Amino acid sequence: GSSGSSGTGEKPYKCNECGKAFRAHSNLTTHQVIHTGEKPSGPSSG
Ligand SMILES: [Zn+2]
Repeated sequence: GSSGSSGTGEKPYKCNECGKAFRAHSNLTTHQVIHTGEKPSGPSSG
């Protein structure tokens, strides 16, 4: 049998909208584009 695995946090960014995983932050934000909400700035206005 085998044993031994180190858990590192190299990919702290993980898009929880489509199912992806990046390394840097700039990459995530640039990908968040497609996942743009509807008028985020301000209240719900509903
Ligand atoms: Zn995504």
